[PDB]
Amino acid sequence: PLELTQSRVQKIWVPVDHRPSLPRSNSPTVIVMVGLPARGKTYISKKLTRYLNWIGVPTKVFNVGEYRREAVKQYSSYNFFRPDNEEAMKVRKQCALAALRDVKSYLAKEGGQIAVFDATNTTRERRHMILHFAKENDFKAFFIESVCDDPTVVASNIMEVKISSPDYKDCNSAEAMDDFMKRISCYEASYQPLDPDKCDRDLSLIKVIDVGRRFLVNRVQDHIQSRIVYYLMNIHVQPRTIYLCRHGENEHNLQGRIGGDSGLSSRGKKFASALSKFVEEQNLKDLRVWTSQLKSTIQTAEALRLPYEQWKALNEIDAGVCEELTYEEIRDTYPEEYALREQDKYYYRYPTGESYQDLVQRLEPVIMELERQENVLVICHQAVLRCLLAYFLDKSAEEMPYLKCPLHTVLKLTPVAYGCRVESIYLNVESVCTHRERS
Amino acid sequence: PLELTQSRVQKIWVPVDHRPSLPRSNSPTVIVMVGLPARGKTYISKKLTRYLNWIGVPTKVFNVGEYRREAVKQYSSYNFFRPDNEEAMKVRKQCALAALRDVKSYLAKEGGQIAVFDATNTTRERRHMILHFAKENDFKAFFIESVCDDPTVVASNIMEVKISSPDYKDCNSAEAMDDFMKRISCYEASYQPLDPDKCDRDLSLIKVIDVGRRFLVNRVQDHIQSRIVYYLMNIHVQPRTIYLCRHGENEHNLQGRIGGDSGLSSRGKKFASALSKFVEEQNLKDLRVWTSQLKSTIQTAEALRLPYEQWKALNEIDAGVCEELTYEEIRDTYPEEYALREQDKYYYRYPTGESYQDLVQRLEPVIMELERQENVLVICHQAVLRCLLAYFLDKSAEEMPYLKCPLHTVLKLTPVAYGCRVESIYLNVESVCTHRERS
Ligand SMILES: COc1ccc(-n2cc(-c3ccccc3)c3c(=O)[nH]cnc32)cc1
Ligand SMILES: COc1ccc(-n2cc(-c3ccccc3)c3c(=O)[nH]cnc32)cc1
Ligand SMILES: O=P(O)(O)OC[C@H]1O[C@](O)(CO)[C@@H](O)[C@@H]1O
Ligand SMILES: O=P(O)(O)OC[C@H]1O[C@](O)(CO)[C@@H](O)[C@@H]1O
Repeated sequence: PLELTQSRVQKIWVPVDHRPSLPRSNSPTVIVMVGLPARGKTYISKKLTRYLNWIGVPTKVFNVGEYRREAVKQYSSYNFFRPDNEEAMKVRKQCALAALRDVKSYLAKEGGQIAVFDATNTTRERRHMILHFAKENDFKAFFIESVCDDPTVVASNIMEVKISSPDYKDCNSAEAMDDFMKRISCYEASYQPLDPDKCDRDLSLIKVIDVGRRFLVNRVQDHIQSRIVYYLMNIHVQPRTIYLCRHGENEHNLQGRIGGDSGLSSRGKKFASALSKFVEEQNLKDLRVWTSQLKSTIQTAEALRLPYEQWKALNEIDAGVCEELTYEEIRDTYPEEYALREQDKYYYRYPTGESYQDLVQRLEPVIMELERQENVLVICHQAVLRCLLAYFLDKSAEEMPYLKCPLHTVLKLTPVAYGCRVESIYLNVESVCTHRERS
Repeated sequence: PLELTQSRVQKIWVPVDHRPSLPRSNSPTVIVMVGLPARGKTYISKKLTRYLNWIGVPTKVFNVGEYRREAVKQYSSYNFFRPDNEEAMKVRKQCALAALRDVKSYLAKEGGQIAVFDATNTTRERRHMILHFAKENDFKAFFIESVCDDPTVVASNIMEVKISSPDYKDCNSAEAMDDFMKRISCYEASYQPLDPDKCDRDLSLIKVIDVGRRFLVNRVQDHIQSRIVYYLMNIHVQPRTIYLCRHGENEHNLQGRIGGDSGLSSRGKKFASALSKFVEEQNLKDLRVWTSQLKSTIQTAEALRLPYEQWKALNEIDAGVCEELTYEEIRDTYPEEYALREQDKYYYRYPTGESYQDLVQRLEPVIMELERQENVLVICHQAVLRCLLAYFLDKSAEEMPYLKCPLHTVLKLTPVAYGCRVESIYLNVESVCTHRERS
């Protein structure tokens, strides 16, 4: 016995399945957002979902407000949110129940692992109902409460993403701000914060206090909750810029060879000088510079005359047996391998090498550190850059291997609202094109 | 410009240092343990130090009680700890100040990065003094308080590691327990828990409540504090067993070839059957089985008839250009490389390959998951096993590449007191010997 076969795309050893003539073919989690409006619940929901999906955990946000915008006509005022508004209170409950119905369908019938229930969930009654829903559907419940009553932070959220909401199209900036403040007040009487000391002692929760200055963590049940908690503790909303680029053109680039540890070409050295001038012109307070352990990124960083840190995790995707070969030589020596990759570029593993899937797992610590840091310049490689960019730009596993990241071009990332503003800066130095479109 | 050279041992690209005829040649942290006696402060101190050293952060514990045992004669009773004991109170303060003096010498003059100050530090006055010491020496201060008043947990700590203390050699189990309870009571009046709400609002701290059921986290300043917090949140004291072994003997083992993805030899298949019988005889509640993505570990797990999980992080050390070669062929084709490895086995990086140092970084997520889990069987490879074992057995980077991990032998790890009890179980199946002693 013990007969195994290696799967063609992913290169995984599986038992040879000599299936007879008639062949036969862990618990999901509901993340409950808790808190008054303008407490960054949607910011947390979106960011956490972006991270979880990128690491390979299927996650989806269910925002009760969007179910409400669908059911109700155009928004008039805070009067809709009044506790004495009998009709709207019924509508709002129906919307929450409709979102939960879609949560059940996502987790039990669509292969989803995490459902982020993005609502106020400010009352114990609403949360008791969510817990009942979770228990009878065999879903785990994990609560994330954001507590911040700083008026500057509240006003900043209203100004950055609330006033621009479809609800406030007919309102001006000042009356949307005034309406939203009244809207928050509608929730303040009934608001029962999480109490892990007495009432919510058995609940799995995190209390994010004053934009992540302090945390109350109670009863973390599993791996995924522990990961979420770690992530929430590393992220921040301080202003910053992320610059991402590849090493300057190398000798392998000129020969159309993949992988290797070749040095900068004459043009690559020219880009490196151009990059130093660019960096200088950005006039950044304290820039952290990260490179791979491969020569071409280190030579590029050397031109900056700035301290830099080499990460083995930033090294280009390992092509295994195909290292230092041209794509023509890959097609002619390994035709089966070439066609398999073309068909499934994300999951395809090179023989004795890696997949984009392996890269994501390697780059997880890079992402966690990028979150912690304020200004960073990452000098890396084509496949590495695509992964990092897919995380920041919320791109799927399927689109990730095809993202355009040309040589001698800086990608300037500015975190704004619920994403990244991406600015491209070509440093006017010629190079070959290493981008290959799908077939 | 941009001229680099690759360092012989570690394979790091560095600027060619054309040093002239006259060549010229981040803040440490004091971790402050806080809490009454028998609160697992020494358990936390030792475990955290073991983890931090293993990941490459030089860490040392400074236990004030050991400075006291050195200054004072043999221990008589709790009377030494009385608040009205003027003389012993002076001695105890002197001991704390002597430990801090050694903290300063470790962090500022010995290249240490983290000093774990293991004492009660129960008063605000003592903590104010530690903060003053940290501020004037330019050290960061991070507080770890353990709060647990459960009498079962307190009694268990006294029974497991207190009664066996050199202090209680002349006392019997019952009178050591009675003396220790009186000793704790000496500290209870003056005890001022950390107050991150009002008084300790500006301090960087973690409050570990009821053996890690709940956590209060305030003002995490840097990377290392964030890592510590994550680690404390993943560890537990629930009873469990860790079984570690290599895959059954493979075809490359028979040929004396390194690396590769060869399958089990006839003896390797025999071990796999023997392992299944062994596993069955252990009568474990719920065993998690982990393998690498290499065929030989998967074939071994296949014999168990148990579900298993494949980790790419458990794949054997990458030998780069030396993969699938015998050691004789390495010495004859790459003599410089062979001698360099022999001289510096931990830091040595194989060309286009890895070092034991790279393995530790890869295995960090494995260690974190091993901590979270209760019963686990890890079927892996020689170098991978040495790293994991060095973490559990608190072995240095220098000794790690030489740890004996023979084939067809299970290493049964039982966490007891402040370490691991290691039991070896040879499953009576012959194999070749792949262990190579130093030169
Ligand atoms: C761009 O629009 C934003 C709107 C809101 C936020 N935000 C993010 C947090 C926040 C919460 C926990 C961790 C990190 C940030 C937060 C808050 O605690 N209170 C109000 N607002 C908040 C950020 C951008
Ligand atoms: C083997 O001797 C031990 C002595 C003490 C412990 N211990 C560990 C913790 C503990 C604390 C935080 C996280 C994990 C464990 C703890 C405690 O909160 N209160 C009393 N004791 C304790 C374990 C073994
Ligand atoms: O992105 P692709 O086409 O999958 O391949 C990535 C390749 O691109 C390069 O960065 C250069 O073309 C190589 O280092 C790497 O092998
Ligand atoms: O432990 P060493 O002697 O440094 O080398 C590790 C080698 O041992 C093996 O496990 C077998 O000898 C190989 O897979 C690996 O290359």
